[PDB]
Amino acid sequence: GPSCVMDDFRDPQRWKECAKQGKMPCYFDLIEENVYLTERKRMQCECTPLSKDERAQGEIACGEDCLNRLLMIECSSRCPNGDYCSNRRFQRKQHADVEVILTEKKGWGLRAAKDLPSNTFVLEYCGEVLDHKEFKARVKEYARNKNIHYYFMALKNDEIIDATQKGNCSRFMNHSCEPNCETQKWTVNGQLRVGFFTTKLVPSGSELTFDYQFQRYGKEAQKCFCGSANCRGYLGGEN
Ligand SMILES: Cc1ccc(F)c2cc(C(=O)N[C@@H]3CCC[C@H](N4CC[C@H](N(C)S(C)(=O)=O)C4)C3)[nH]c12
Ligand SMILES: C[S@@+](CC[C@H](N)C(=O)[O-])C[C@H]1O[C@@H](n2cnc3c(N)ncnc32)[C@H](O)[C@@H]1O
Ligand SMILES: [Zn+2]
Ligand SMILES: [Zn+2]
Ligand SMILES: [Zn+2]
Repeated sequence: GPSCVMDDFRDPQRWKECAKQGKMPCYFDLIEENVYLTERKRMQCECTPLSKDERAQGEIACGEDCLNRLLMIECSSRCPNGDYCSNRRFQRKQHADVEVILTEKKGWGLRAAKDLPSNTFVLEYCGEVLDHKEFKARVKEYARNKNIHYYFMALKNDEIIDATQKGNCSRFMNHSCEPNCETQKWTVNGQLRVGFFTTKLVPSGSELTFDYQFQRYGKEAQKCFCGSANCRGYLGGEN
């Protein structure tokens, strides 16, 4: 099919022109962090600073043993490893090399541009953060408009991320009943964010997918075309 790279979305003019020719997805507002529709001392880890030779050797500053990494909290600028800290991936946009592609029936999708090792950070899922009332309001709005794609993601109690109008290329990852990625909820400056992380080695060219768990709403449920042997048949939660 037709494909495009993440830089292609930085030009709002070349994009809208590309969209008309079915060589890029529909236009949306690109944002680099969540936008809270309604608005609702710090502790650094105890990792030992890495030596000049240790970093050169290929040692990880704030690796698997980091106090913050083990609670899925990112370190701040005030980390003892400073610049070298590998636990600031959201804040530094340390995203994987991914392309936006057209699938057969699922609309647009994400694929690995290179081989992606297991538990690699893909993309932060950014959008407008809604409460339970605002979310339910917009499902009815989107249903009335007769939208085909829905871009809701559960963040926490009374916080749902909506990437329908505003977000980034994370909003193109499709559901699979047998996924190669998962969601991980991460704390940055006392605030919870959600990103996609590989659960296995994704070969270059392979579509990136996660298991979208979300409580179903309404009578009609979207059919699943993920093509897996164990396909649940529909997107979301049991009922
Ligand atoms: C981020 C992401 C990745 C991959 C995915 F597959 C998804 C899917 C969603 C998503 O937001 N789905 C919506 C959840 C709320 C209920 C929505 N229903 C759809 C039909 C029904 N009617 C219009 S109705 C009222 O006519 O029954 C309402 C579906 N997000 C995804
Ligand atoms: C967050 S959007 C993903 C990007 C979407 N394909 C697009 O073109 O904008 C989720 C929507 O994509 C479609 N979708 C995602 N995964 C799917 C799947 N496994 N089977 C069928 N449709 C899927 C559904 O219409 C769903 O509401
Ligand atoms: Zn640390
Ligand atoms: Zn750190
Ligand atoms: Zn499926």
